Amino acid sequence: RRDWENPGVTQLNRLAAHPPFASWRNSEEARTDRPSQQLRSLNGEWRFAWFPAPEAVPESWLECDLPEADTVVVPSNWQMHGYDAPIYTNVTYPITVNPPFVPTENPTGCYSLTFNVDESWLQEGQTRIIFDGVNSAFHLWCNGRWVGYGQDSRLPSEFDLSAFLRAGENRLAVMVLRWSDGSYLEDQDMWRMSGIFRDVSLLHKPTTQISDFHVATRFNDDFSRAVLEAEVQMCGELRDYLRVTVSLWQGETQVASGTAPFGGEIIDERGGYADRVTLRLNVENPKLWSAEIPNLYRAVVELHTADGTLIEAEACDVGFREVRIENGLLLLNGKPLLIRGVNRHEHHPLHGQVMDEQTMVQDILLMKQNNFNAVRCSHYPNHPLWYTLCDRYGLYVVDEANIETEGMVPMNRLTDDPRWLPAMSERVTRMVQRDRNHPSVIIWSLGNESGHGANHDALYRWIKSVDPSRPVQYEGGGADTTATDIICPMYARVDEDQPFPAVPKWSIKKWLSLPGETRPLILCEYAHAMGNSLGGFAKYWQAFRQYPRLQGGFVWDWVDQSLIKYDENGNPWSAYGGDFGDTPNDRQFCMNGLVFADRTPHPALTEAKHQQQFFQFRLSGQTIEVTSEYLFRHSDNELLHWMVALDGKPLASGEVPLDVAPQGKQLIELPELPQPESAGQLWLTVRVVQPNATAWSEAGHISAWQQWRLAENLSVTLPAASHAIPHLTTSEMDFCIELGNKRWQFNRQSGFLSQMWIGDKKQLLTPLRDQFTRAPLDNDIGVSEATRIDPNAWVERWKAAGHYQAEAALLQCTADTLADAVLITTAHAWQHQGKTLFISRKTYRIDGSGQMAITVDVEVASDTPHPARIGLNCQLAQVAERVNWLGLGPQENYPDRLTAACFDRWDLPLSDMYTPYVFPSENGLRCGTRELNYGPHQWRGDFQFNISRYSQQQLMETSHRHLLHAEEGTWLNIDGFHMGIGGDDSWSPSVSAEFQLSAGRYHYQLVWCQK
Amino acid sequence: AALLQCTADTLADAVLITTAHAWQHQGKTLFISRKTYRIDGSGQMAITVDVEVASDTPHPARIGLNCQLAQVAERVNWLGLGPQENYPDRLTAACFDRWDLPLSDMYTPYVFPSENGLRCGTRELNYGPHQWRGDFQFNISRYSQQQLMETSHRHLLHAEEGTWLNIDGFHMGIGGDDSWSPSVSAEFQLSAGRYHYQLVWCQK
Ligand SMILES: OC[C@H]1O[C@@H](O)[C@H](O)[C@@H](O)[C@H]1O
Ligand SMILES: OC[C@H]1O[C@@H](O)[C@H](O)[C@@H](O)[C@H]1O
Ligand SMILES: [Mg+2]
Ligand SMILES: [Mg+2]
Ligand SMILES: [Mg+2]
Ligand code: NA
Ligand code: NA
Ligand code: NA
Ligand code: NA
Repeated sequence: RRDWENPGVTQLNRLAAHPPFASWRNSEEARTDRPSQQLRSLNGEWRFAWFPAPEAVPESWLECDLPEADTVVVPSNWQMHGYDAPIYTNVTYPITVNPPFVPTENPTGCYSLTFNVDESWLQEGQTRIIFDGVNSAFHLWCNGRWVGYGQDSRLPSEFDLSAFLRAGENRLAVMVLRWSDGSYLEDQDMWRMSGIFRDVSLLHKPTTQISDFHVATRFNDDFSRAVLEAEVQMCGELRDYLRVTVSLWQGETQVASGTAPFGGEIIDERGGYADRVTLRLNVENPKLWSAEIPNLYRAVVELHTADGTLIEAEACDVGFREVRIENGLLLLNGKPLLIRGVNRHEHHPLHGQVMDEQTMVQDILLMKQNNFNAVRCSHYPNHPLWYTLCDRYGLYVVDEANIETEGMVPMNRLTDDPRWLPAMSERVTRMVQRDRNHPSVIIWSLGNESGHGANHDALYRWIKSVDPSRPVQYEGGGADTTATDIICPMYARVDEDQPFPAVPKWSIKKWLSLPGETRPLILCEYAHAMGNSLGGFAKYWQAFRQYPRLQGGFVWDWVDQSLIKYDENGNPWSAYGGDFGDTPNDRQFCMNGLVFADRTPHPALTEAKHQQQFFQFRLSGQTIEVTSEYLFRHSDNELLHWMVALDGKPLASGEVPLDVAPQGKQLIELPELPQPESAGQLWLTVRVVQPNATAWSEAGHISAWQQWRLAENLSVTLPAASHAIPHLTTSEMDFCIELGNKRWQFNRQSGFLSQMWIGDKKQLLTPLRDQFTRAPLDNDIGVSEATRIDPNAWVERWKAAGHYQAEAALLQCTADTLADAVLITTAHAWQHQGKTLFISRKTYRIDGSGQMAITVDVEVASDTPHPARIGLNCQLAQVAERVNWLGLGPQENYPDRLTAACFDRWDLPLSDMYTPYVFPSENGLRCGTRELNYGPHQWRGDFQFNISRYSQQQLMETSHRHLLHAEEGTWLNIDGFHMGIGGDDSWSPSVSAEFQLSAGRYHYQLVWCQK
Repeated sequence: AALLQCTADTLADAVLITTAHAWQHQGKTLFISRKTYRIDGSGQMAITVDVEVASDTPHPARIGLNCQLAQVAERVNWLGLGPQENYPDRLTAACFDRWDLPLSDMYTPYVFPSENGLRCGTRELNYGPHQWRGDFQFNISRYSQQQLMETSHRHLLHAEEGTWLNIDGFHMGIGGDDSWSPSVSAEFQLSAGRYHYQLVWCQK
């Protein structure tokens, strides 16, 4: 009687969902949130055996352990144990789309556990087992006898084992099916795994117990008073001597407390709930909760007798906060929020989708450290501990039901079918009943990518009836449907409309003012951070700050979903789509994070931190104006740190303490700054510093910064002409310039500098040539594949145009002698099938001081896709340990993603000039560089550059960063101009026009020499 | 305009004059203009300009060259944006083509005299025996920028000897969102710091 193929059966004998319980038998333990004797963990070593289908599971297993089984750790994903491969598919379902049927060959994981139960647990009360997460459906047996069934991989399933357990040894048999009808609602773009991946527990409750409690906090207009309302429901024998006492604790203090017997108010003609009671406590001047200041209280619910005997007690942290959308704005405690959020999948590079406290806290610290204040549980309820952490550390959470069917056609084929209303209903209602008490949860989401069906509207209204305290949102069907309180598009651009039929993505600014529209707009996903991305990120924030109703969004996404594999030698490397024999697979589309699977920041994370600062600065002569973007806190743990520097050389500095009220401003008068003398550019740089360490930050943590170009002094005193003069030698094949020790050679057959010498030492391994292409970035490739080509993607437009295989034809190559320098003039014409794509005219001027002045002037056909770049490149022979440059840094920065970078003198090891993106591509570029120093070399001008041991060619031919091999020497890419990286989304041209090399005619000048 | 350098060299087929000036005011160096004139066998002068602008001096109204020509022709022919006066931030209506008009139509009789008649995106300009080629903007009339800024009414303007030529490699926008406060959009402000344009002067 196949239950995994019937959307009408989502469980069998499963107990009701509810807030986190622990059944303390001591109120003091409850208040202090200390471990509970009535809550045992069944985590550890279990017995596991894999099978090709449930029909292959031998009966013996139900009562007797299979010897063929192995001992494995639980929770875990059997794919991670190597029992079968984890699949990575984006939209296209991993199985054949034929609801509600699943493959006959359904990987079945057989988990078993022998453990014993204290005799005292069976002498009284209720003993139940709790599975926080089983992917994707499963049957449970206790001591050979069958208990129940459950579906929905992201919420806990609980069963009453009281009548199955015996004192002493007991055995659990858990048959977990990888696929099930529930899989139709679990089509998220992530690795497709299975098994018991979340904690297993054993909870003992009294017979007469607390079965549920709801905490609510309502305030007066100025939040000076608040009423805490606690609705409590019980089970078991009802008796008058029964009582419930809800007490509110602020630390060791008891702010309020109320006691009352069961018996609710009259609700209808039949009376009221005799098995419930509501307590209402008053609270004067409550400490409000926010991501800024996570002020919490402790609510302790006690079930006892009138004579004072405790029966059992439950509790939870309470955060006094009011969330409401009013007059088009999302208000948190009366103030309009600006969501600096990010989407976060529960992913571990080694543990699969199994979460642990440590990984969680880590992520949370990183997030807050990079100025994030909100997170979206994309796309399913998260592990229970997570909400607890966000509560205490301070993070606005979007709790999202486990429902995605993006693979269906049309997308709402299931969500609009009343036959599936039941399955969906439970994934929404059970989430609410579980997490509704967490203050960090400020918004409820109905799921992800599932079109817009009636079911969504029905469930939308349910939440609104059940819990008025939180707004509901859903992006399906166009982001502004009748099923959402917030216009929550995903990847809708700032100024550009994407008029798709039925579900267009309007410019977020245009969206707010559409006729009739009045809701607040917060993108549920934006700034696809896939690889070298996040370009144009600053534009979003510029807009968020200017438009009251543009209240932020959630970046996509937090961490790369890469898994660790090992080569023959036993070395670890990051793997993605297909790397497990999984097929069909979606390449590297599972890696869209701001950090690598091991939580190592990507360059882009830094840009995010900067744009999401909570302190804005403006400069007016001598005064720096600091404006606070906080809504509640005062800048009581910050001090401004300034410093003036002439092209890297510091001159003055100081530090003023910050005393800014939320929303307020503070003026800082810098002392008569040092009057520069030497030629150069003076740069004022301010940094906000947190002197004291917090719960999430180290001491001296930097929360914000900003630069300003002070005065400038154009150098007029041109160089003192040296008396030496370069000598020009002429072959029929070469032009050789010699000066003292240095030797220059221009191959008259190419028109390029083929070699240089500093003594009997060669300097180049590859001629110094022009370059107009780049190792395609993920954003340049989009969804274009080997067999399926997307002619629109930048990479394809370039390929087709012939940029990647252009033959450089020589038009001219002459040499002349001047009063004090040799002058080589070149001129090339890159073409493809006749079409002249680029023309590069240059003039090299080597003078007495031994400096080579390269002047380039390029032309680009006004009918050939704009080049990825316009510069020069060559393979240097040396391999130095450091790289020093005066320009934007220290981290990788590109035209459309360089706001965070600062202008100064930077020095780093050659390796840090290379960004280890799992999928290799153009990287490590640094813009606005006036001086570059590598080995004996020094390049001067106003260029961009990237320097590493990998050629653009290798990079574009290599698929994984671990297959990259260092090459002889160091590859230098010096660009006069570089196209933006884009990133508004990674599946369609997303580079803003102002960042496209389209000028037609470009000009840059370089000065090569020996330092 | 202080002279920093002015040298001449001989090449395999052309003379090469290199200049470099530093416009200042009370010590402060406002602009630096490096140029190289290349007159070759075909008798064409190739002027290559490379200007620098102090990143702390109000963005210049323009970046070009000018001189008072001796001739006074009846027509003006150019390949670029026209036929009417057009500026960077107000040239959408103009079309690219070959335009020919009488010298007078290259002057806009605004009652209150000011910079006028500019034409952007010009690749070829023909006046009298002259022809200028490149990718510049220009305005050509019988009134000097100086007279124009010293004169209050268009009827007090007197034609001057010859024809004044203003060839800009870059011209700041005219603005107009309102006429009582800076109204020129940032993208139209000569702020790049370093500019570069090239011209070819010759006889048609
Ligand atoms: O990067 C692709 C993304 O597309 C979004 O629409 C979806 O909600 C995400 O879960 C992910 O699939
Ligand atoms: O989620 C929105 C989009 O995400 C992309 O990754 C996918 O290739 C598209 O087909 C669409 O699903
Ligand atoms: Mg079922
Ligand atoms: Mg998806
Ligand atoms: Mg900025
Ligand atoms: Na806003
Ligand atoms: Na993705
Ligand atoms: Na402070
Ligand atoms: Na005037």
